[PDB]
Parts: sequence; structure tokens; C-alpha cells
Amino acid sequence: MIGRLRGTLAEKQPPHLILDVNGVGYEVEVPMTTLYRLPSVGEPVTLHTHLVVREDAHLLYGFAEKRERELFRELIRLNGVGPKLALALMSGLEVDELVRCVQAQDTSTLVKIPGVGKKTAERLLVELKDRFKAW
Amino acid sequence: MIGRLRGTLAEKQPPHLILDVNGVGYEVEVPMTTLYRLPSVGEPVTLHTHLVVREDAHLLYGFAEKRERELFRELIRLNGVGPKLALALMSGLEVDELVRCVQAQDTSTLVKIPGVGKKTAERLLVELKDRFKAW
Amino acid sequence: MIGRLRGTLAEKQPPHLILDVNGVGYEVEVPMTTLYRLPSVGEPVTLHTHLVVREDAHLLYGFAEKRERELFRELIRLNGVGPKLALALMSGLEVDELVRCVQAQDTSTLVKIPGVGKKTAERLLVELKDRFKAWEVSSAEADAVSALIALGFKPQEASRAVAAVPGEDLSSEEMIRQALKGMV
Amino acid sequence: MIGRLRGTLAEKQPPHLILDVNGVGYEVEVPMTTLYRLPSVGEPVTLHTHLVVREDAHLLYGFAEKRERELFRELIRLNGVGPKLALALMSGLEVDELVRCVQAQDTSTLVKIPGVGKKTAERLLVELKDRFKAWENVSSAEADAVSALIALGFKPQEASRAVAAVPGEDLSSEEMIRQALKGMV
Amino acid sequence: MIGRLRGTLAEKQPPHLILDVNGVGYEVEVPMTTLYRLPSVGEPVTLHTHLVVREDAHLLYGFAEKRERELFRELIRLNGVGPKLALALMSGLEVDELVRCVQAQDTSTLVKIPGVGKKTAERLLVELKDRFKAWVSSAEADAVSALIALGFKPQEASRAVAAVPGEDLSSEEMIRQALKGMV
Amino acid sequence: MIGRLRGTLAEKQPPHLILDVNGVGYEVEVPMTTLYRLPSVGEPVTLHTHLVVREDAHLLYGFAEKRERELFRELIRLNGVGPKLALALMSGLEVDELVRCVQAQDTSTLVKIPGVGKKTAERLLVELKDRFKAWVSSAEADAVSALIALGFKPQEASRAVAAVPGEDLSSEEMIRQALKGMV
Amino acid sequence: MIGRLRGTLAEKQPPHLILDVNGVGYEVEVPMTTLYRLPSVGEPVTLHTHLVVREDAHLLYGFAEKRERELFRELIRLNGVGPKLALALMSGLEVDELVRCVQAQDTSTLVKIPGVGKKTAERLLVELKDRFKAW
DNA sequence: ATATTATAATATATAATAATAAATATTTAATATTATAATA
DNA sequence: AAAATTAATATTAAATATTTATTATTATATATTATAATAT
DNA sequence: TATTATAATATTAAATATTATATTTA
DNA sequence: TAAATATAATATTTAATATTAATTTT
Repeated sequence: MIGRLRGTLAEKQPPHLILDVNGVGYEVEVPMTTLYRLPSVGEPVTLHTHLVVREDAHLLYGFAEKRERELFRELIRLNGVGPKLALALMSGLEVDELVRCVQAQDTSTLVKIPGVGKKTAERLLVELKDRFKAW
Repeated sequence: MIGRLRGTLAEKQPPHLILDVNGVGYEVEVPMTTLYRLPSVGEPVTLHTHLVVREDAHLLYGFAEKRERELFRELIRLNGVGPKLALALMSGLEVDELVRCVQAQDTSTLVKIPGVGKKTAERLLVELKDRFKAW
Repeated sequence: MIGRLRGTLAEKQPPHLILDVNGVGYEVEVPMTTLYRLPSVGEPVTLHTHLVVREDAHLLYGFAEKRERELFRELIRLNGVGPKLALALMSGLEVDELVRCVQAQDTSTLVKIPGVGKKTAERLLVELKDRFKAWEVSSAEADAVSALIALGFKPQEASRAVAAVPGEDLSSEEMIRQALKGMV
Repeated sequence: MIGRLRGTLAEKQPPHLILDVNGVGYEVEVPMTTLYRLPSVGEPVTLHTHLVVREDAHLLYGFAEKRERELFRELIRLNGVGPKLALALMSGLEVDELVRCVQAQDTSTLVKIPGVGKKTAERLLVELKDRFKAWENVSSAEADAVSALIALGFKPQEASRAVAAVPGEDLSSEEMIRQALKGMV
Repeated sequence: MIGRLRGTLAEKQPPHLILDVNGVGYEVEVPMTTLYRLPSVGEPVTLHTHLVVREDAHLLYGFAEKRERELFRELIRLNGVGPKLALALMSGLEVDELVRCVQAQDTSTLVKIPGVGKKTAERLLVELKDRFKAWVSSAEADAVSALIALGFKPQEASRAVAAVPGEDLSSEEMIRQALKGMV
Repeated sequence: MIGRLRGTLAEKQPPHLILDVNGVGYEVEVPMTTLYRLPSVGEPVTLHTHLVVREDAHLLYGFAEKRERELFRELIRLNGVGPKLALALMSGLEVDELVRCVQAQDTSTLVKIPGVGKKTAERLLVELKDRFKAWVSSAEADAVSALIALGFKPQEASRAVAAVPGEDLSSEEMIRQALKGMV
Repeated sequence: MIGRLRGTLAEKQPPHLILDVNGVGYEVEVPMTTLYRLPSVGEPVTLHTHLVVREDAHLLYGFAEKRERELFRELIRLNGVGPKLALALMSGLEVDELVRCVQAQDTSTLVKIPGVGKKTAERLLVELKDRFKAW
């Protein structure tokens, strides 16, 4: 329903974020790696946003790039894992090292990422064995 | 509920599109026939869209014409047809071709669409026979 | 969640509307009485709106006044009344006409509206009689109370004496006499 | 979905509001405490709205600053608290008042607010003292002692933790109850 | 629905019990305290029961006492209490002792129950505080009326009247025995 | 699914009961009049039970007569009527005067039932007049008023008046025999 | 809600059954293995049953053993496993063979069970390696 | 012969308790994960 | 013309248990009303 | 220096039947 | 060329009743 957002930075209150667009501010959830990429408060910055919908509320996810957003979608399409373990994973590592790690089939590097044990690490490996291309 | 959408094409990625309407770029997917009528990235393009509201998702489907959106509404009103079957019908063939073949009670022109079997074709024709006395 | 729009009428068709707000045109359905008051396509129009929120599909329904939207919210809060039933209702009759018909318990005026049967009139009257009363202990008794206070009665005893009998259509002097003759 | 609206107050009808942003008005409800500082109609205001998603309706709940925004979302996060409850709480009194009362644990300040009874008051006290408000935003002798305290005006909690703090072991009742009476001072 | 079972025990796999009532076994669990009162395999047993209906499951809970069922039901009516919590509580401590601790509102005796947080303890104690109640013949009616005229409440008089003296005794002696009590 | 049960009354606490139907006991909530016409605990009886199902609970409400069960059915069929309202109205009064007051369009008869507002009863009139297609004296109040003005407490005076009313005799003589009660 | 059913075989239409217990004959779904352990029609027999409850239907799945019921419970307690899937699982081959296969990570033998792909088989292997925990 | 006022009753403003009806709020069960206290 | 019947046909949506201001109704001193004799 | 039961917390949640149609193997 | 088998994709309310139009008889 929503794919991208282009507005000025209303404030910076991590890990939440408000983007004032046409005077309208949106609550978005942002990775720490993207927090290293954000400009100053009041800077017009483009965020590629994805929405999740549950029965009592919703959360947006403003992202600075596409392929991170589609990998978010592919991960959250799994029933065993939700969005916030994905947030921990993406705050742990970026796209390319995760791609080689799942292609190398290693749970150990996923273990050091906080909030993740071992069994969910081979969950990520098994489920994402044959989903995507190398880009 | 947006009945018509008029913004600038932020990016092009099949089969979706992102229309940056004054800063906000909606995740909008349109059929390929509209993609033949779609200008390049950055052009102000007007779409007669309609939102599909789900318990866990919301989908926008833009249309360059009002009547194709109306036919999309008629198709999704059918008990077994969702958004993507109607998407296949819109992408495969043209609206006047559909109404002529329904008046002709054709089936082969429908089955030849990929993803369409004899069952869905005979369905759409026989539950659509009653309509189109008004035009 | 939404109260009003300042937009541009991108397209009108019975019975919906398209209001191009900053490039975004919303599907807004309006009654025929509102449709008569609307200017042409491309004119900014004043619609005070309410969204009907259902799991599978929403409904944007706007009105030229706050009062129409508020009364529609009252009608949709009712038990067996749906939205387009009430849309037919104010398409048929206006706010003053409906309010006065409710206060007069009228049915014949409103049964000309299509979709309205006898049970429709029953439910609308039974709800709207007590949902709203005003739409946008007597002077002789007080004089009697003061006169009996001057006569030596306590205010409580004077109130009890004047409330003992329901004096009707009688002057202040004679109602005191009939109340005083009443219990004795 | 909504956090802030750089727009103008299109209408002011208590307790609701219409806040116009680029011609788009929204049905917004705010507490009376906000309504005291809200400027005139048409003036560009500062008000942090909050969306609540239901299967049947949606409403917007504005707030002047971040502190009462966070207070509201955390109060609604409780199992027993609805929107109008926190709206009445903020309309009655301010964030500093409620936090300084909760750390003082007096229900009397809470219960004078209309729609707020006793049970809601100990719910607020207990479930806020349950880790949110550090930062600004027996034997025969002991049973005999407890029964004597109940008969002498003591509510059971002060008769309980006094026994717990200084329990009596293998000695007569009169002296550990005596030092417990010195203990509660 | 289900209020009580009078059936025959089929197998014992604690805490899950199967009760073959006329050919059909019933999936019911009992607390370990009730494990200390179950009969052997094949022996009939009468269990006071009450069901729980979930969105995707139906769960059956059966106790030795009706009052235990009522206390369990009132625990389930609490907003933060699930069946696992109530089974942990009653597997820790028995019913009237927990009632008196609710009168005490003490967390020390309930924290020791495994898997139970202190915050859970005070919230359940506060929302379970005592709003509930604490746990005729010619001579009977004559005594009840006499003590009503003497100022005693009818419910207060009846429990002193019907307890100590027998059935159909002399009115004078049974009124005497009813008024033998002191507080 | 279920319409009738024929078992043995294992336990009867108001307003419910336990009917042990072939080894299985059901908690069935029945009205006050039904409880009045039920036999003792342990006596077999057949009951016109109505199936009640919620997404997270299920109940039964049994009757000694079928027409009670169908009338309960169309009462619950109304959106604005819950089970407690129907149970209260049928516990307070009998069904024949209910259908006659529906025909007579009477409200104050229904209002005196506890938990019944004027709007609730008047609505019940509104839908029941279309649902149903085929299917004390002046001296009594005078004595009460005279006793109230004399000095008697209003409710015990009415108790004395209604204990032995003057249905077949004059007001002065029924006052004379009503003053027997409090002596 | 029913863990054991001592009834009489009224009807034999595989893989469904009717156990007329005191005049009441429920639908009883059994695997083909239990069908080999099943006696003839009219023979009283005890089945150890399990309940599945969803919003539109209830079904009975009666087994010859406790351990069969418990294993079926723990397979349906998985996220991506349906009832007919596990039905085909114990219909294909025996329980202790399944335990040996998952302890030996034998995806090949589990593949030869009909209706089971390689992906589903290795899912079963990885989510059942440690769940048995050698009893 | 008028008040007056020194002793005598009195009646209710202010404490309390007991239904009650409009107005809401409406989810826990299972399981990883991570501390964490205690431990060969 | 004039009421009764029936087949489509669009429409509508299901809420209970609790809870707190909001009304009842029950004492309790205390600032009032009162009288009597009494000088002047 | 690992190692394990316990507890608080913080997530995540729950679809499955029915066709259309790829390779594949005769 | 004819299916087999996963494989993936795609899809997924109901009763129940009140109004109304055409018909039918008087």
C-alpha cells in the first residue's frame, strides 16, 4: 500500500523515527545501521517504507534502500519469525555478509547477533537456502 | 479509499510502481496493459486506483481508465476471484475483447491466458452472463 | 479519524465523488440532497466526512454540514440500521423534517422513502425518541408556595401540600383553596 | 502510523478537534488539559496525535509534548486501561502530579477525578510501581499478634510486613510484639 | 456444559488423566495435590469439573471439590491469569490456606511457588482481596424467630441453631444450646 | 446440537443445577420458576435444554416445557437481548401473562422485573408485536395510605396489609386483622 | 478433548470409521497402518483419539497407542505441518523408523513417503532432531 | 409593659451506606533468549 | 380497482461483565427557637 | 574454567483446499 | 503426448430477514 516516503526529519528518537512529510509525521522503525546513515534533524531524506498490519495496530519500516526492504519482506513471510528478530538481524549485519553467510551455511556468525540463539540461526539458513539470487 | 491518484512516477519495477504524490510514494501494482501506457520515471501520471483492504495487508491497484477499474471491481466481486486472477485477466486481454467474448460465450480465448484453466473460464463466463445488459 | 476535506472535485457520478486532494482523489459517496448542492467538476467543495471502518472494505461518506455527519453517526450507531439505509433517509427528508417527524412520531411522511417499511418506522422512532430530545416546579406552584409560606406553612410542608393534589387548568388563588380543601 | 501534524486547527468542538493539514482535516480528540493551551481556530498548532486501530473504527489522540505521549501509550499498554480513562486522567491533572502522587502512593488524589474509583487507583499505583516510574517523564504467637493488631485498627499489610521484618523465634509474644511496635515507628 | 464427572479411571500419566465415562475417555488434568487423592487404574472416581473454551482448543479441568472449581473459575476470570498459573498456584498450596493468605495479602508464601514472579503475586492478591464471602423444623423456625426478636441476624442465628443440637429437640434446650456460643 | 437431557439431579445450587446424565453432569442454569418446579436432588427429570455457544464459552439453559425454550430462542435471536435479561424476565414471571401483555401492549408489568428498564420492555413490545403471529383493590391501597399517615413504617405496613388482605371483607376489618401481626 | 475411545466399529470406509459408542457413532479417521491393526465391523475396539479444533469443523483422529497420539500432537504443534501431512507421514512408514531416520538425519527415506518433498522432509528432520531428546 | 436573656428543648448540614444505569474494554499460550545463581 | 402471496434481492451483522459517578436513604451534635420571671 | 535449572522478558502467534502448470518419465 | 507430483500460487465468509415488484384473485 506504501512503498517509499520523501520528507524532512522531524526528530530523532531511536529506535523509533518520525519523518515530517507534507506536514504529516509518520512513526517508522529503523535499523541501527540506517541510524548511522541518517542525516541531521530537519534534512529532507527519502525513506523506502514498508508496512506490517496486525489486528490492533501497524508499524512502518523506513529503509534507505530497496534490497534491504525486499529481504525484510522475504524474512517476515516466514511464520516462525517476526519483524523484530529481523530488526535485530539487520542491526547486526548488512546484506552482503548475510548473503555469503547463508550461502556458507554458518550459524555461528548469527549467534553473536543479539536476541538470536542457534536454532533460529539454522531456521534462517534452511528457509533462505533457495529463495533469492546472489544479486 | 483513493478513487483516483495523480502523482509523479518515483521508480519503475515490474509489476509494481511507486508514485511519489508530493513526497509519499505508494506501493501500487498495475497490469501490464497499463504498463504499456505508463510513461517514464518522474512523470505526472493519473491512475484511477482502488484499495483492497485485508486483515493483514492493503493493496493499491491503479488504472489509467475508470472502466477497467470498474471491471476489476466486478471480477473481485465474484466469489472465487481475488485480486491476482483479475490482474491476469486484465493483463492478458482487453476489456472490450472480454465483453465481446462474453457475449460470444467464448472459452478458448480465456483458457489461453497463463494461470487460467477451463474451470475459471467457464466460471467467469457463466457468472458474468447475467450482467452487461446496461453497458 | 477524518472530519473534513478541502480538495477539488475531480469527478462526480451518482452517487459517489472523487476529491483530488494534492493529487489524491478519494472515493466519497454522498446523498442526492448533497449532490444537488454541489458545484461542477473541478470546484472546491466543503464536505465534512466520516469513515465507516469494516474489516474488508471502508466507506468514505461526506456531508456539507457537521450536523448531517453527526446525525449519520447517530443513525449508524443504531442496532439494525446500516449506512446506506440512512443515506436513503436523508436523501428523502431533511434534518428539520426528520427531527420534527420523530418528535411528532410521524410515519407516513417517511414511508415514502424506498426501503422503509412499518418496522423501519418502528425502530427509527423508538431509537430517535430518546436518543435526542432537544435539537438545535411551576410559576403558579411557586406563587402558591410563597403564599403558604407567608400564611405560616413551612416550605417543605407547603411543597408537600401543593404536590399532594395535581391541580390543573386553575388559577393560583383557587388552586391553593382546592389543595387546602383536598386532604382535609 | 501518525505521530505529528504540522497543520492548522480547522475546528474546536470539545473534546474533539479538526486539524487541517494541506486541506485534510482529521477527527482528533485531546484531553481538556491540552484544550487549555490550544490556540484559536485556523492557527498552526503543535499536537502529537496517536492512532488506535480497531476492527470497527479509528480515532486520533493528540498530545502537546513527548512526555504525555509516552505516558498515554504506556497507560494504554495496560490490560485494564482504555482510552477515555487516560483521557480523563490527563484532563484532571498533569504528568508530574500523577508521578509524584504514585511515588507517594496516595489514592485520594487519583479518585477525585470523575470516572476514577478506588480499584482503578490501586491498579494505577501497583501497575506503575511495577517498574515504570523511576525516571521522570505463621506460628500461634505471630497469628495472635496479627489478630490483636487487626482488632486494634491495623490494616493487615502493616501487621504483615512488621511480622516479616522482625519475626519472633521460640520466645513469648509480649516482647517481640513490643519491639515490633517499636519497629513500625 | 460440563459441571461434574462421575466416571471410571482409565490411565494415569500425570498431570494428564483420561476418564473413561461409559466407553469414552475424557482428557482432563488434575493438580499434583489431586494426584495425592486419585484412585488406582480402573477405579471409579467423581470429579467436580469445569471446561475452558479457547479459540482453537477446548480444555477440560476437573477437581475433587466444587469449591476448588469455583476458585479456579474466579482465577481464570482475572485478566492476567492463565490456567498454567492457577495450576502452579494450587500445586504449590491448598485452597483455604491460599484463601487466608489472600486475606493476609502476603507475597512471601506465594513467591516460593515455582515460575511465579513477585509482580504477579501482588497483582493477583490485590485483585483477589476479600469481596466474596469467607470460607426448617418447628423448633428451628421458633429459634430463628426468637433470636431475630433478640437482635441476632437470621443467617447468624441459623448457623448457631442448626449446628450443635440434634433434629426435632425441645425448643427451650435447643435455643439454650444455640445461645451457648460466644465470640 | 442439543435439545433434551434425561438424567439424575446430582446437585442443585441456584440458579444452576447438576444433572448427571449417564455418568456425566452438566451445569445448567434454570429460572426461579423452574427451580420451584424441579424435584429434589437425586430425582430423575427430563429438561428442555437450549444450546448456547459463544466463541470462548458455551452454556445450557433448560426448561420443563418446550414453549419456554422456543420463546427463549426468539428472545436471544434479538440483537439487543442477552441471556441474563431473558433469564431474569422468565424467572420473575410466567409466560402466559407475558404473551398477554405483548398482546395488551403493557410495559409497567415488565418494568417491575429486576434489571428491566422502560426502554428495554418497550423495545420487547416493539419487536414482539411483530414476532407473535399465531402462537388487591382500592381499599388495599387505602389501608396502606391510612397506616402510613397514622405513623406506621411504609413497607411493614404494606406487609401487614398484604399478609391478610381484605379481598372478601371491609377495609376496617382487614386493618383490624392486619394489626394482629406486629401485635 | 477425548484421548481414548472404547467403542464398536459400526462402519468401515477407509480412511474413516464410525465407532458406535452406546448408540453414538462418531466419525473416526485412522491411518492405513491402524487399518491393518483394525478388526472387522462390529468388533468392539479401543482407539486412543486426538482432537483438532478450528473455526468451522471438528475431526476425530483415533490411534492404536498413546505414543501415536502424542507424536501426532507434537507434529501438528509445528507451524508448517497440517493434519493430512502427518497422516501421510505415519502412513508411509513406522514410528520407530521415523525416530531412527530423524536421529540419523535420513531425508531420503522420508522423501519416499508420498506427499512429502525434500524441503518438507528436511524441515521435519531439523525440527525433530532435538524435540525427541532421546525421550 | 418591655425586653431580655438564663437556661430548657429542637431539625438539619454534614458525616455515612445502598442500588443503578450509562459507559466502556474487550488475549493470552507457547517458546526462544538472555541473565543468573549455583555448581564439578 | 384492491388486498394477499411469493421469488428475488440487496442488506447487515450480532456485547458482556464490570465499574464509578449518580441518585436513593440513616445518624448527630449545634446553632436555632423558646418561657418565665423580673427589674423599672 | 564450563554447566545447568530457574526466572523474567520479549516475541509471535493460526490457517488450508484447490487448481494451473513446470519438469519428468515414460 | 499423458499424466504424476510436488510446487507454488491463489484464494478463502454465512444466516437471516425486511422491501419490493410481479402475479393472483374478487
